[PDB]
Amino acid sequence: RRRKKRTSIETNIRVALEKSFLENQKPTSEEITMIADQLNMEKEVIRVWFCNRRQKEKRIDI
Repeated sequence: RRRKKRTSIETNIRVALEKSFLENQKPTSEEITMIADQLNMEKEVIRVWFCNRRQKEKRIDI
């Protein structure tokens, strides 16, 4: 019943998702789970946000 999810960009999840990459860049299926447990994130969101950060790591628009 109670999943614990969010699909809205708020400055502290955008940074905690951006700095997750700067530690390990492709940590994918296992790390998406561990990052969502730390706050209260959706996982469709982590995989999609991490796919867009993949081609613009530390470039212009993050």
